[PDB]
Amino acid sequence: ASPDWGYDDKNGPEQWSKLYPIANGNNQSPVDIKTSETKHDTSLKPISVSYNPATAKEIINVGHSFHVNFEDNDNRSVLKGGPFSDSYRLFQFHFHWGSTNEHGSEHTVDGVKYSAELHVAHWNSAKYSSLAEAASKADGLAVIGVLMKVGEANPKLQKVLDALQAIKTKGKRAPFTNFDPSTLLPSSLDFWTYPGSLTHPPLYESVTWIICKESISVSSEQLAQFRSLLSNVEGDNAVPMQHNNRPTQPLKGRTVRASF
Ligand SMILES: CC(=O)/N=c1\sc(S(N)(=O)=O)nn1C
Ligand SMILES: [Zn+2]
Repeated sequence: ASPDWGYDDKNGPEQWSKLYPIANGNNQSPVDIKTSETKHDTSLKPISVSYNPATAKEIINVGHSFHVNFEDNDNRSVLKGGPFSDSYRLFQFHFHWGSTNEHGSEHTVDGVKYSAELHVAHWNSAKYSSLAEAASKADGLAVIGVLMKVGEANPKLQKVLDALQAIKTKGKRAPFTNFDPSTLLPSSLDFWTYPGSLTHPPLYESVTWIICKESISVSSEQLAQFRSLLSNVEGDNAVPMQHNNRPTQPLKGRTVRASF
């Protein structure tokens, strides 16, 4: 239980349950969003993101992916509105991609898989005292997912792509400062929401998902750069981060609410 899970045949998503029984839970993520079955909730408020760029701290290779971490000792960068009554503190953003540029997202819409997906995660600092605590509670986290569709290159990604040079292998880290992740969100913030979980181990069912209706672009060459990062530690044989997406999971009676 100290660790070893992956995205390969051997320790991949279809095997995770032998180690983490919650993989077969009732609130697993991601899911397929059937637009004809969502329900308009008039109580939903517009989402309000207020991030401080000086809160950007570092970028690190974690082997299965890379994370962009933020200082979360204060409420300098918060997520408000939507379905929530309390403020959520920003802590990180990361991406998910596939082995092909066409299909790599986690969530799907009407049975359609996007190229990639951006996740902006927050934790309930109004209720818990640390991310470690919140991480396992039902109302513990809030993640904004933004679907990515291959086409024209997205210049808003450049600073992230540039930083990838310094964290080529697992365990490498570098300072990553003065950046506001809201610059990556689509122009409209109409969304879908549903209760779910972390999409990789530990798979806790502690996330309130916010999926933006509108997608963002990325070219195939930008994606190729994600796919060029290595999962091995410095000095060993090269093993590229080919994919890190989980298949969609049974909805099991949950409701996907729409803000429109
Ligand atoms: C604590 C935490 O943020 N964990 C993560 S965030 C995450 S995700 N992909 O955003 O659902 N998956 N996991 C394992
Ligand atoms: Zn994620």
